[PDB]
Amino acid sequence: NPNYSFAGKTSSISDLKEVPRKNITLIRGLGHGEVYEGQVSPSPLQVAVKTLPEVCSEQDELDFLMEALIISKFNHQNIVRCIGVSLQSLPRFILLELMAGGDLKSFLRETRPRPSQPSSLAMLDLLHVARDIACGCQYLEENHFIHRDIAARNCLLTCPGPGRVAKIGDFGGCAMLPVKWMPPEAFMEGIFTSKTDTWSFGVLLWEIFSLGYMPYPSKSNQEVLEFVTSGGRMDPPKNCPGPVYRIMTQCWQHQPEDRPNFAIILERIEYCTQDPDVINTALPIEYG
Ligand SMILES: COc1cc(Nc2nccc(N3CCC[C@H](C(=O)NCc4ccc(C)cc4)C3)n2)cc(OC)c1OC
Repeated sequence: NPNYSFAGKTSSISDLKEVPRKNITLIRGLGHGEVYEGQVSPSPLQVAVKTLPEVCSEQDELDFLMEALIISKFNHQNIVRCIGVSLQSLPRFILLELMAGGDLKSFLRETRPRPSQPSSLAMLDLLHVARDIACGCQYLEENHFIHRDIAARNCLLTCPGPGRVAKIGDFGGCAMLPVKWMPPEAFMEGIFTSKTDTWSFGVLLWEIFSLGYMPYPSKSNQEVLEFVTSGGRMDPPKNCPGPVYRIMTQCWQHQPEDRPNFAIILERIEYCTQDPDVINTALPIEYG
């Protein structure tokens, strides 16, 4: 039993809300540690169920428990909820707010304006997603928590249709490191502040406004590392309003001190949202 500290409050395995296994029913797979759609029981609660493999390392067990502690203490509308856990039966479960819209990256790619559906997305949809995540990030920042992998793949959506809400819903010899989302100083002193998350948010913004493209498309991890360290920056996504691209380039200031905090990022997203020239910009139609 390790303890976890968040907002000056310490919690352990015993503070987690244990849900009796018999109350939990798995309905279908979602992805993969595998994830299921589930329900907890007239009016059951539908949830997502993250499982721990029964045959796993000791470190796997510890990582799984620590994750549950961390997520359970987050309390914000743009961060996916932990409903409870079921650790006293095998395989062990973590129960999460079901995000029926899936991940943001897949969504953007699938919902690109095409000849089949030319009005599938608008600029305002993108700015609302951007605002939603910025709001989750500001909460993390205010509570002195650094995420380290603010990326489209780690954002989830409440529902596929309109009225969708984006939320931070996943965490991230270094071939696994999210290099394309990391600021120059991450590789230097390896130290993290919330200005790390500011940088990654700029990359997320590029991901959002490019409609789900991989950052630095023709560049590998090491190429990106050297590019970014030498001052290299991405071009604007296709049809990207200038005001939106300026948010990205401010997030990507080499000096962390010169980067905006999330309060400032939100203000600038809001000014963009109020600009008719920005929100009336047509998104590019991908040829289908
Ligand atoms: C529509 O189908 C999907 C639903 C979902 N919905 C969903 N809803 C809740 C959770 C969830 N997953 C899958 C991705 C990872 C996620 C997870 O383990 N989150 C842990 C976590 C980490 C940090 C924070 C702040 C919260 C939760 C669990 N997935 C996701 C999908 O792709 C990943 C889907 O496409 C197959």
